[PDB]
Amino acid sequence: ASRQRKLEALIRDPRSPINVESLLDGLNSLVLDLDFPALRKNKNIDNFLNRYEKIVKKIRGLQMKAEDYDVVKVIGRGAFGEVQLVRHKASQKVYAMKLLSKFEMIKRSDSAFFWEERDIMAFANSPWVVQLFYAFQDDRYLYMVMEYMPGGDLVNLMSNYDVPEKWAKFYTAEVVLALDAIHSMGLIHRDVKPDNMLLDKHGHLKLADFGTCMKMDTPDYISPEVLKSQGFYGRECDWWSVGVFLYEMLVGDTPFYADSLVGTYSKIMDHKNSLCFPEDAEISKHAKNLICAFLTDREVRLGRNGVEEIRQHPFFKNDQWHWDNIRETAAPVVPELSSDIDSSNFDDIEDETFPIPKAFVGNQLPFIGFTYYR
Amino acid sequence: ASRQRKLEALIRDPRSPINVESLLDGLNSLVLDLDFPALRKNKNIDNFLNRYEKIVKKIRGLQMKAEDYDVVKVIGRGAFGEVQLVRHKASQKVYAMKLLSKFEMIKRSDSAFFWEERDIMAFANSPWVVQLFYAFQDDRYLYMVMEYMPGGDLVNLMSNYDVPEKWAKFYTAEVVLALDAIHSMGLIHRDVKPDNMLLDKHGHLKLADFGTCMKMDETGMVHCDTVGTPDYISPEVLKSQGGDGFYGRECDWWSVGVFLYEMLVGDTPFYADSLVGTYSKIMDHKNSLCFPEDAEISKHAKNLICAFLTDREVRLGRNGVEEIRQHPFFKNDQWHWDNIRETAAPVVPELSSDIDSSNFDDIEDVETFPIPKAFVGNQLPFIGFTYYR
Ligand SMILES: COc1cccc([C@@H](C)NC(=O)[C@H]2CC[C@H](c3ccncc3)CC2)c1
Ligand SMILES: COc1cccc([C@@H](C)NC(=O)[C@H]2CC[C@H](c3ccncc3)CC2)c1
Ligand SMILES: [Cl-]
Repeated sequence: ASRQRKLEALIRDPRSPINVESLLDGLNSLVLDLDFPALRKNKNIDNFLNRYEKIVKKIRGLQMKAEDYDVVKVIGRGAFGEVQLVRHKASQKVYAMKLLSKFEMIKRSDSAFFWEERDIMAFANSPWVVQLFYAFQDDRYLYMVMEYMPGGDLVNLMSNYDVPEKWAKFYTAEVVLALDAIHSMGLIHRDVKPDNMLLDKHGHLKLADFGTCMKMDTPDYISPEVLKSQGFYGRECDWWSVGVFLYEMLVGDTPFYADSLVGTYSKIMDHKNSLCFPEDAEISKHAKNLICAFLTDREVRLGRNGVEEIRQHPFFKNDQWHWDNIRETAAPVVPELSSDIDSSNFDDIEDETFPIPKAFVGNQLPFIGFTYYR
Repeated sequence: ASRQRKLEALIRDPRSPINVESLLDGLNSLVLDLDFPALRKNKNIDNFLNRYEKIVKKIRGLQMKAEDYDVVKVIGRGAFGEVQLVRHKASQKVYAMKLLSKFEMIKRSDSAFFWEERDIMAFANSPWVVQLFYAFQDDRYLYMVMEYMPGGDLVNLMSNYDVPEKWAKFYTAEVVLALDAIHSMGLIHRDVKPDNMLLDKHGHLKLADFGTCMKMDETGMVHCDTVGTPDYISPEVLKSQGGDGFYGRECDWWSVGVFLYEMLVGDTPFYADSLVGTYSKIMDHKNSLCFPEDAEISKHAKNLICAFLTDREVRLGRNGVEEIRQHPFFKNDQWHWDNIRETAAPVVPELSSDIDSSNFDDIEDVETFPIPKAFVGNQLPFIGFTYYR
């Protein structure tokens, strides 16, 4: 009764490794790993599969899958897959779907990063983090269905407008609160850049792409400790990147730009001397102060002693918004969109399986527990 | 919504292969089959086990297990295990626990029979079938916790009393209704005998041991398997196992013929010193069936036995149970067919405690799977066995 009530609660919990969706993943994965003619020479395997042949087919039909979605356009490419703008066929609702190749993750020794990515987007319950509605999988891919962000990213905005300081104040303030939310969850991002800052239908920021997230105990935006470490470091390394972001928005170039990557690496390490505001750049004293406060050695960097000292910096003083209502004021640039599939703010994009194994190799074991239904 | 409601129903259903207990069995079995040092040289396996190390330990603690029961006495022994009279420690309630060796089942190519046995005892919801409260498993055994029949079996009764025909009428009538219940569930028993007929606290029959149960076809027929203990097997069941013969519910009615003969006469109708002698007498039943001249038996009782102990084609119970029920032998002043189990039994057991096993005869180390070199899947056969009432 009491031991049964504890076991039933462990299964009910959406955070649990033994939720109902995880246990089904265990069954599916096992059937996929076992159902090959050479393995069925084992009586244990063949009998097991005969028993679970029909019911696993019936689950595969009932469960969510890629064929439930029409692909409209490819809106991203990454190391292990792509991002598809999709419409779910039944509901007719539009999402951004991220695909991850199982073969490549196993081939390139990188098949754990997606857990924190899934958890952040699923469970943050935060307006600064892209919401995940569904995670599911086939034999070839992991899928992550997310709220579509039709405003596009800060790279797109920056190339389309000269950003005045009133706007930069706003976007930097929204990045500060997004990072504070990530940090509050016990997480360092490690890859803060405009590419990973997206604007919703109302022109307000959310963070996406949590592939480099780690739970706490491109070279333009990397901090000098992260350069010297080559693998310890803390939340302060994200605050470096906000320093670089604000510089990029106001100046229009990266502060440690060079023709080669080695030139950039060498400038970043020499930041005390190489940080230099151009004499033609329209930038205030307070804005130079904040950038300089972020672009220092880790030991004395702004945000080391919490977010509060970032919030009371004079740069962020203004007549338009407060910190506790910023996301409910009018954004600088409302996207003008023609439809629920308008991907005009995203640039156009242009483009092997596991072998049939001789014995059990367990290629699906890494992905057991990935399925999540909101 | 609708596709989600179908998936949620499949999981809710206690009959389903993908109930919550089955899915947990899948996880446990997988961990047990994979957690060996040589297999963890695979990164997929090692990482998987690291992820599920703590939670599987926590499930093993929470789930029902053999250490939740005190073993009081061994009351049975069988091909693949034994029977323990047990007391559950927390509730203090007494059950009969049947164990089944996983090693032996795999070693001796026989690891499917327990499914129908588990299902019959769990789901029959019938006073003629022993109730199963819990099925669980460890790495070595399947366990089946059922209600304890402190009256013991009809072998025990027959050796302790000269059975008069009024008693034989009663026990045979209770067997007829038990078999009719099994047959109504789409099942042939194939091994009906006194050993498998137990008496509850009130001295009334229930069938136990469903290891030779088969599910019938849409034409009421069944495929060959298993036999041992030849005394009660029918001649079609003898002829079939040589070849690939077919047989139906009528083969259980042969066994009731043999039962009633044993109760009234006191010996088996086809007895011999060797098993081959018994087999030869059963096949020659037209000539070998002979009532001894000193046997106290009625004309009606000889009629019923003879009606059962014939060729399948003309055997009683071929055309349903009703013609068995209207046979004059079963006429009496004490019970009707619809209230038999609620009248006073011939022999109510007087028992001195909840652990009194006086109606069960006294009974007096094991080997495990080797540490495998690769994945062999020894636990895959037993996924879905766990049932909590
Ligand atoms: C590691 O293998 C990858 C495969 C594909 C993409 C990516 C990485 C670089 N890309 C991403 O994470 C996108 C995902 C879609 C997000 C989005 C949400 C809502 N609207 C528009 C975009 C924006 C980040 C990595
Ligand atoms: C095939 O591997 C076997 C392993 C152990 C036992 C058996 C066979 C011979 N034995 C059985 O089925 C028993 C089970 C307990 C029942 C019971 C119920 C309630 N009270 C007392 C006993 C009586 C039948 C077979
Ligand atoms: Cl009657």
